[PDB]
Amino acid sequence: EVDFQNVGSLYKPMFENIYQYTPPWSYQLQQNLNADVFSGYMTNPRPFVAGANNTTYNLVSGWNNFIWSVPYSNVMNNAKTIEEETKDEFPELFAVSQILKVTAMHRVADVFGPIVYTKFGESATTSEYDSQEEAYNAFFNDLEEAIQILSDNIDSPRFTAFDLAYGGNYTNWIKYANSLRLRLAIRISKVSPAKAKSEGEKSLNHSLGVIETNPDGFFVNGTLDHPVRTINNSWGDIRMNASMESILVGYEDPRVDSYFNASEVVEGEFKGIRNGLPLLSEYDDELAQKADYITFSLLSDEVLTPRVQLMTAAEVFFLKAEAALRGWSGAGDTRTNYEQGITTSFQQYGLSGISEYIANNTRTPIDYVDPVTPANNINALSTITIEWDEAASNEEKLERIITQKWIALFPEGQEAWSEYRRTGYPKIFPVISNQSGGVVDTDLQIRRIPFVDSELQTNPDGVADAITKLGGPDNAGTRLWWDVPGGNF
Ligand SMILES: CC(=O)N[C@@H]1[C@@H](O)[C@H](O[C@@H]2O[C@H](CO)[C@@H](O[C@@H]3O[C@H](CO)[C@@H](O)[C@H](O)[C@H]3NC(C)=O)[C@H](O)[C@H]2NC(C)=O)[C@@H](CO)O[C@H]1O
Repeated sequence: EVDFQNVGSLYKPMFENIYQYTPPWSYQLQQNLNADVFSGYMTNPRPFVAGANNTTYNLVSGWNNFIWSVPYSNVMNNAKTIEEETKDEFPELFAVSQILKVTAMHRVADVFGPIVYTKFGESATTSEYDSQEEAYNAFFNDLEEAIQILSDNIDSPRFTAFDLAYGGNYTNWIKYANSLRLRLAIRISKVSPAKAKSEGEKSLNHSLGVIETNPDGFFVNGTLDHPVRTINNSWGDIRMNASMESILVGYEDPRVDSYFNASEVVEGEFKGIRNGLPLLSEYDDELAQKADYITFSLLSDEVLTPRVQLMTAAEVFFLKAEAALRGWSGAGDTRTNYEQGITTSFQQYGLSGISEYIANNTRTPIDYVDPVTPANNINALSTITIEWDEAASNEEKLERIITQKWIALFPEGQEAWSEYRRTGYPKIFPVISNQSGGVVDTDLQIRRIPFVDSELQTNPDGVADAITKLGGPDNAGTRLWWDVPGGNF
């Protein structure tokens, strides 16, 4: 009984460092200045390093080390310890640890490709990477295994005292492991369609199925302040993105006021910034530029509570929409899931007007205008309408699905950044300034992050081998294994 309580104490570091709560300067580097901006969700008002940074594709490797260091320092060590102490003795403990582990580590595989996963811990001299496919094969094995163990112990209440997501209810942990597996299956759907359909159907036809109610969403019901509260409100260092303004305002989406605040730069209107701005000529340094852009829309308080969002029920309905579009057994009806996806997102924020919104076929994303620097203006790239069109092509149908999922995933930039790179949707604005020297394409946009400095330093051979598992050079232009060019079908 004492062994249990000792192990149970290792879960909170895992909960708090998937999407890192503290210190917010470390969250800023883990995610905010890569995925949160690359997704088209947010934009830093300040052109850090005189405008030569991640957002203009001149990558700051000291920042990007933290995408790797946070999960490997705080999550993978705890998971390995839990596995070693409980896999035989307390399988339910191992099971929930594996689920949290795949949660943290598929993000990493979705940034770097090859990651250290099945071989983590094996030596202090070297560390051997899995290829991304192998990492994904391990993800599916791990969820199925942990889904089986929890089903065998579904009524045990012994996790209650350590559960920041579900208060010890293994029913929810199974429905979330199913939903997570469905997400990864959707991700490998273009590159490995038989495996994707197989894995997708395993979760769609499980007796307990996937998340479908808002309380069953996966959240960390934390105590610490939301990391983005410091960045948004204390630092003024992140604001609404122009792509969010194009799509949310054009649709007259009521979530815009759940997600953002009316701006100061244009009173009573929501205003985003183009990501990828250089240090412009009108400004003598980055602080004078930030001064004119800090006045755009803040993120709103409702999305920056201590409760951190990892998987909405809305998302799962859109994963079901694409599953059905692709013909996976047990996915249900494509239109019905799409409409319910939007419904579940409104309900999440207690918003009315759903019937009018899902029937609207005249509203489109608006052109983006920058009142400070009108050279930044750009016609809306996304032209899709809301109401389901059963006669649209498979690309347009997928676009409608992925575009509403993107609204619904906010503010979790990482999942939306992966989905954008996988599908090309929604059509977020490209960068204004591409300082990659051609290593990254402006219209295709950034594809990945190169293996991190700490690994180059202390794991050189492991990195050299990991590069042979990439489908291109070790830089930000190389498509990840699930990122396949051409159609989505
Ligand atoms: C992109 C950018 O410039 N962001 C600004 C932040 O950098 C800044 O927060 C400060 O960040 C530095 C790191 O960048 C923090 O220093 C770190 O302190 C830790 C704690 O011991 C230490 O291990 C590190 O050596 C040291 N540097 C690094 C790279 O790890 C510093 O404590 C942060 N200060 C605060 C209040 O969080 C914020 C705040 O002004 O502004 C951002 O815009």
